[PDB]
Amino acid sequence: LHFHYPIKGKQEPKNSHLVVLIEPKIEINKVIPESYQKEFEKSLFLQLSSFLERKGYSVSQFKDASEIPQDIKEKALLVLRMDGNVAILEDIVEESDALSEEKVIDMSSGYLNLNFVEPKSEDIIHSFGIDVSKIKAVIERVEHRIKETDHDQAIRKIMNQAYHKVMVHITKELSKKHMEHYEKVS
Amino acid sequence: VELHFHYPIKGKQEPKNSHLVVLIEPKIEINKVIPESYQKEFEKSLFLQLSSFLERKGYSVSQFKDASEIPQDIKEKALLVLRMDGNVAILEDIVEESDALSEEKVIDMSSGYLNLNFVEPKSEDIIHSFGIDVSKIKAVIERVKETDHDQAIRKIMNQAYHKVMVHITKELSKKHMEHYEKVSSEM
Repeated sequence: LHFHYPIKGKQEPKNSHLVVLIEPKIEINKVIPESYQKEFEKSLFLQLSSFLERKGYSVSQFKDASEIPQDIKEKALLVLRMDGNVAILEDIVEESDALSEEKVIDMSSGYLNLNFVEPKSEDIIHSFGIDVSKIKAVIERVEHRIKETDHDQAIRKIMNQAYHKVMVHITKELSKKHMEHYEKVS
Repeated sequence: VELHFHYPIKGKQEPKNSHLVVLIEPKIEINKVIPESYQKEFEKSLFLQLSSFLERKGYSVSQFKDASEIPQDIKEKALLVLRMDGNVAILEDIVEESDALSEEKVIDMSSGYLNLNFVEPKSEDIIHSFGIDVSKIKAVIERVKETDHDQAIRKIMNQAYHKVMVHITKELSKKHMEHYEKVSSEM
């Protein structure tokens, strides 16, 4: 399990804009172990915090849009809420052709949405989606049939790629150019 | 809008072609936003309709709820075991900013994916997998104020049910099954 994406920005200086970061709510389907869901949500929660601190923002963590005191509301630039799901489907066959061997795979479906919310009216001003589907892991190949991994290990291969891609897409959307534009439109 | 898990199987009944297919009850997971009864009724409709489609196409159809309930007598005689797994999830409260032509709108939107497995009955070997992507189905809930969530869920699910039945019915054509029959013959 590698729910870590390294952050390579420089330490930017305090820009005095404060962002509210809500714990992401990512549903999973039954074949994914519960501990992975919490690992995944806990990693995105802290890693986006670091990343936002690293870019000059200060961060109020909450775990629900309920908590949020009218205090923090009156001050914060925006709230960042992530919701969605990841599911894993098992035992899909891809048949052989001239170049490729026949394979049994696991494969994801699912989607993650990140809302940009104004703290007072609670209006969503913008939504950014990451598609996390069609990430594949090979469990058997036919060369003699050969087992490559067990199921749990496919689940893991797939969650890591998914985590990664999410963190890559999100960190890229939250650039300075985008954020400063956000501020002005508001 | 009311639930509508029914696709009209239009077509002449076909001379009984003598092949038997085993149909297993579809396993379709759902996310928290969708009532369990919708899942059940979505799984039940696909099951009966696929039996009706098959029969109307000349096959004998044997129904079971799990592959383990298939008796040897059946395994020995069946052409094919069809076996559907997947999920459908609905995401709520996605905004689509306005532009020159369209008002700003808030929507609900699906994700998920269905997989139909084609299985050789004796060995239990999967021979072929056919997928239907059911993601990116949208319902508008608010314009800058159309509906609420449960009504949008109903619409999205109907559109997903329609898409599954159309893709599978076209996948399980006479040309494809005869081809599949020939392919096992050699195998």
